[PDB]
Amino acid sequence: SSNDNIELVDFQNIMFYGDAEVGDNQQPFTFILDTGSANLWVPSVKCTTAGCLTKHLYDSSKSRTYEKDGTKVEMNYVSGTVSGFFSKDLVTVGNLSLPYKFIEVIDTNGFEPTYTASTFDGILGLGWKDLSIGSVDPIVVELKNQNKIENALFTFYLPVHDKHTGFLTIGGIEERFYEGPLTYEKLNHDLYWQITLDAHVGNIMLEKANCIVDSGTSAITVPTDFLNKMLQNLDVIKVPFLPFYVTLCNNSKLPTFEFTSENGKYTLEPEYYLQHIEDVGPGLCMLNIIGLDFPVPTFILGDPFMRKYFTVFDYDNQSVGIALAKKNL
Ligand SMILES: CC(C)c1nc(CN(C)C(=O)N[C@H](C(=O)N[C@@H](Cc2ccccc2)C[C@H](O)[C@H](Cc2ccccc2)NC(=O)OCc2cncs2)C(C)C)cs1
Ligand SMILES: C[C@H](CCC(=O)NCCC[N+](C)(C)CCCS(=O)(=O)[O-])[C@H]1CC[C@H]2[C@@H]3[C@H](O)C[C@@H]4C[C@H](O)CC[C@]4(C)[C@H]3C[C@H](O)[C@]12C
Ligand SMILES: C[C@H](CCC(=O)NCCC[N+](C)(C)CCCS(=O)(=O)[O-])[C@H]1CC[C@H]2[C@@H]3[C@H](O)C[C@@H]4C[C@H](O)CC[C@]4(C)[C@H]3C[C@H](O)[C@]12C
Repeated sequence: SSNDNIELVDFQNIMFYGDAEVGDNQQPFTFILDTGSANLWVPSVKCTTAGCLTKHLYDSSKSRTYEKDGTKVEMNYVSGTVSGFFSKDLVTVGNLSLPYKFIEVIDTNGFEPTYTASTFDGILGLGWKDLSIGSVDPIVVELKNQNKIENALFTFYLPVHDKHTGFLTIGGIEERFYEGPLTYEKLNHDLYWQITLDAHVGNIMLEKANCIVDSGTSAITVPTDFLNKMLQNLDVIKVPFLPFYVTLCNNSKLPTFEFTSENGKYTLEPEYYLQHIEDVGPGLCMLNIIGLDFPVPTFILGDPFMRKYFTVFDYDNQSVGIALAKKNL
C-alpha cells in the first residue's frame, strides 16, 4: 500500500543511515543499510565493550516476542568483526513488522575505531539468503512471501548533503525518485547484488568487470592495478600509512568513470567521488576511492555511485535497476 520506506539521513556527506526497531516494544536502532551482506545485528545490553556505551542497546528481557536461540555467531566484514549469538524477535522497518532471526552482538572490539566514531548501532543486511549466516530469508523476500508488500524489491534514493534527505523504499518503485530511463542489469551471481559492466576511466578499461552495487561501502573500490594506472601522472599524493589519495579539488586531470552494459551507460564525474577536506589545507580534496583486489577484477559501486544514481534491487527479476537520481524532491 502506497510505498513503505525508512528515511535515510546523511552523516557528514560520506555515510548515510536508516532507523528500524527490534522487540514488540519497538526499541530503536540506527543502521548501516548494507546490500553487500545478508544478516541483521544489534548491540546487546550484555555487550561488554567500550563501543556499546555510546549506542542504543537491545534488551531481550523487555520484549515478550523475543524467542531465545543462543547459537554463537562471528560476523566477519572486510572492515571489522562483531560477535555474539542468534536471537529471534519482532523487526519493524517503516510500518512493516515480522518475526526475524538477527545477531545479538556482545563484542565490538573488532569493529573499532569505526564503531565508536560513527552514529550507527548496527548493520541491516539487504543481500541474499545463501550469503547469510544461519540460513536467514532476506527481510524484503519474507515481507513479499507474507503479502505485506506487492513486490520482492527495494529502492535506494540516497540523501544529498544540504539538498534533501533520502529513502529506502520497500515493495514498490516511485517515479518521483529518478529522472530519465530506468535500465535493468541482470545479476551475474546467484547470491550477490553484482552485475557485469565494461569499466572505462580515461584511456584504461576492464572488459566485463564484476560490479557490486553496495549501499554498505562508503567508497568506490577499484582493482589495485587499475588504480595505479588511473593515478599515473595525475598530480595526486597518497596520505602516509593510509590507502587514501589527496588532490587539488580543481585538478582537471581527474577522470570520469564510465560504466557500460548492452542497454545502459553510467558515468561518475569527480564531483561525486571528491571529499572536501579544507580543514587540512586550502583547496584540497580526498578521493573517495580505494584499491581492493578480489580474485576476479571487481568494482564496488558504493555510496558515491548511489548518491548520483537511484537504484532498484529486484529479487524476483534477479536484476538491479539504475536511473539518474532526481536532484531536488
Ligand atoms: C574513507 C572511506 C573508505 C570510508 N569508509 C567508511 C565505512 N567503511 C569502513 C566501509 O564502508 N568499509 C567497507 C565495508 O567493510 N563495508 C561493510 C560494512 C562495514 C562498514 C563499516 C565498518 C565495518 C563494516 C559492508 C560491505 O557491503 C562489505 C562489502 C564486501 C564484501 C565482501 C568482500 C569485500 C567487500 N560486506 C562485507 O564485508 O560482508 C561480508 C559478509 C559477512 N557475512 C556475510 S557477507 C569496505 C568495503 C571499504 C567510512 S568513510
Ligand atoms: C581488506 C583490505 C586489505 C585486502 C588485503 O588483504 N590485501 C592483500 C594484498 C595487498 N596488495 C594488493 C597490496 C598485494 C599485491 C601486490 S601488487 O603489486 O599487486 O599491488 C583493507 C586494506 C585497507 C583497509 C582499510 C584501511 O585500513 C582504512 C580503514 C581502517 C578501519 O579500521 C577499517 C576500515 C578501513 C576503510 C579499512 C577497510 C579494509 O580493512 C581495507 C580496505
Ligand atoms: C576465493 C575468494 C575468498 C578469499 C580467498 O582468496 N580464498 C579463500 C577461499 C575460500 N574460503 C577459505 C573462504 C572457504 C571457506 C570454507 S573452508 O572449507 O575453507 O572452511 C572468494 C570465493 C567466493 C567469493 C565470494 C562470492 O563470490 C560471493 C561474493 C561476490 C562478490 O563479488 C564479492 C563478495 C563475495 C562474498 C565474495 C568474496 C570473496 O571474493 C570470495 C569468498
